[PDB]
Amino acid sequence: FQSMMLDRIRVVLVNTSHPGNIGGAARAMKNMGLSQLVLVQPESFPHGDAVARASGATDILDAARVVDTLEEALSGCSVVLGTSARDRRIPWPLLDPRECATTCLEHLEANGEVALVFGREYAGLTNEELQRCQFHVHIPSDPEFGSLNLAAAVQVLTYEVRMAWLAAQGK
Amino acid sequence: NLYFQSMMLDRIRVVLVNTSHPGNIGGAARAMKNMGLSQLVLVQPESFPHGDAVARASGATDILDAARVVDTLEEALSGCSVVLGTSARDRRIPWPLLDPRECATTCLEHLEANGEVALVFGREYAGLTNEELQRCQFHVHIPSDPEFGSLNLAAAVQVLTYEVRMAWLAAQGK
Repeated sequence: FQSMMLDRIRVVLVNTSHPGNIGGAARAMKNMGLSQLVLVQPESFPHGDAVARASGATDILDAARVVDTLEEALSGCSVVLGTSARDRRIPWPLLDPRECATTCLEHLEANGEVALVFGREYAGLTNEELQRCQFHVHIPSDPEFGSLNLAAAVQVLTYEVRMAWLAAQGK
Repeated sequence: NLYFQSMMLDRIRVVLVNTSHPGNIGGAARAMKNMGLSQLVLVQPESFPHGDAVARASGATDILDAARVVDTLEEALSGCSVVLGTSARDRRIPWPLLDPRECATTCLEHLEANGEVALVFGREYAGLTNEELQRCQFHVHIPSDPEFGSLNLAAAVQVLTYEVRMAWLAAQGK
């Protein structure tokens, strides 16, 4: 039942450009106990580079749901949290990954379904896409430098989820 | 002081031991750069320099250009005051086994003491040898699913460097 809670976190990758990042995201999810991958218009999928980077997490790629729109990806979700490479200081406040993990686990209560949405490598999420997320998540990084790699960003968020999930069990 | 605090991350050395995939070296460089680190050391990398490393090091090729390549872990650790190495879920008594959050706390205690920190990462699946692990004062384990517990090397560097940045930000009240 504790492990099954993590099955209800849907990782949504929006219009991923590099197939290697899809595999890297699948590996990061598998390493943390997550399994539900959804791809919105992936540029190149399936692809040998996604299999290669998955390094054993090919099961996640095999069960991945490929959809045309973010709206279809989010169907049935209780709450949606998004992370994008483009996030200007206008509309909403940003959660850090630790607070994102807390939000995720509380929303998994009572059979809740949580979506963790990741934007395109450079282009992030569009304004329309961002409006579909009730929470916006930002990984604190050096503001002088570049965005985190997509698979690295999935690893950070999922790692925080696991840490919070382990702490609740006294583990 | 404020000057001191702002420059602390230059005193963390990221040591990659015997990396097989050059792409992981570039991915590690990128992960370090986004977290404010800069000092990369490679112990017997299989293929370096290499185009695949450059390809993955977006916005971080300067880290690859300045990387120090050495024949042994002993040479990579020269001048360090503390060494923390990644390890599996089972503690090697009496070496302490820290999670990444405790690793970051230990790093910041040593950086505030004007120490030099090494974060050591093993091979893609073999990890570090018993001899390499004995050169660390601390072992670090990223809690992962025990049925699929080996992270991608660059992903592991990202997790540890992310925790170091969080602790470094907290220390400054930001």
